[PDB]
Amino acid sequence: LSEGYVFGMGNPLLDIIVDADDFMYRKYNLKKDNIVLAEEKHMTIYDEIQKKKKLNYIAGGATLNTVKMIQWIIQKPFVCSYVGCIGADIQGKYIKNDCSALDLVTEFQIAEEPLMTGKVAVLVSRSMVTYLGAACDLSLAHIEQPHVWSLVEKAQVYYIAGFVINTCYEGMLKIAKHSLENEKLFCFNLSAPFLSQFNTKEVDEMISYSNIVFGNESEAEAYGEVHGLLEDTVHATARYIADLPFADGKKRKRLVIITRGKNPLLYTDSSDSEIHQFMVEQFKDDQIIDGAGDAFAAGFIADYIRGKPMITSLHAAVKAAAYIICRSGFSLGSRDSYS
Ligand SMILES: Nc1ncnc2c1ncn2[C@@H]1O[C@H](CO)[C@@H](O)[C@H]1O
Ligand SMILES: [Cl-]
Repeated sequence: LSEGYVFGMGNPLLDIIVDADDFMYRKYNLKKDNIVLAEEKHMTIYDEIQKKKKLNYIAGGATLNTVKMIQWIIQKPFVCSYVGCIGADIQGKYIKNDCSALDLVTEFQIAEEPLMTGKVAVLVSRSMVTYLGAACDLSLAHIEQPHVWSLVEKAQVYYIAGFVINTCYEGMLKIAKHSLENEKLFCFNLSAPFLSQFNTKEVDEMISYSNIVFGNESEAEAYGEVHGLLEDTVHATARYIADLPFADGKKRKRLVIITRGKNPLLYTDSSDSEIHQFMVEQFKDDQIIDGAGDAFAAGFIADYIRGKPMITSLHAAVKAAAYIICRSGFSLGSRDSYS
């Protein structure tokens, strides 16, 4: 694989992990394994957890996690590229330097001060409260820059999470149109149930440019519900997404993979009339769907773009998620300790 073969664009966020008290979940009305965008009623959570001791700071972002692990798996330096918007703060410096350590080529945009780098309150006891911050300032102007668009041009594989719809939809759309036009591999993730509910137009449009669509059970149920797929919603959703017309009208295979936690994941394509089950490895009160979901995408892509068949890539996907599960959160340790 050549340098900058894989391109990613998303929201560069700093994960603030803290052992949360029981009242925290009731106080801010947080559910299990869920992600919510920080509203006004949530804003006090960031000062509240900052008083806590033993705070752990990890470079996050759905797309960034996937891309940097793909880079980590392939081992060859500078194969992956990433674009996002951080703030002019120490948090942005932490994220930037964490990418350079992994030999990840980046072209970060710096938001206008005092807009700080986005952050995610990770309350473990595991719920997430997300303040996008500077990640919102990601603009088409920064992307259309010569030294930035060069990374898009040189890439043959793209990964963009659905989260980027809230921040820079116009940017991800332009990259998607580029990918389909040049017959490249565009990989898309449903990311969160609320995206299919409140941004249905954006999701379906992105699907029309996607060669591979990632998602989980809850995202599929929300997507199928908003599309009127009532009976056998999950199975109907995978079929619906797989069979949607591509935006250029050309006939090609779109792959759809739906994770279902500890239960068998589903996969199918446009030319496949059957929806296949895939048995997944069991763990100790943990699952493939979640942090691990981003790793699942990374593990699948890292092998699939290197010629590995569907089944083999799925095992590589489970392997990648199992690695993140075995560790505390999304942190990439020694490469030789990955087998
Ligand atoms: N709105 C969001 N946009 C992009 N990434 C997010 C968002 N919310 C949570 N994440 C990231 O998702 C990961 C967990 O799957 C964490 O690294 C976290 O930073
Ligand atoms: Cl993202």
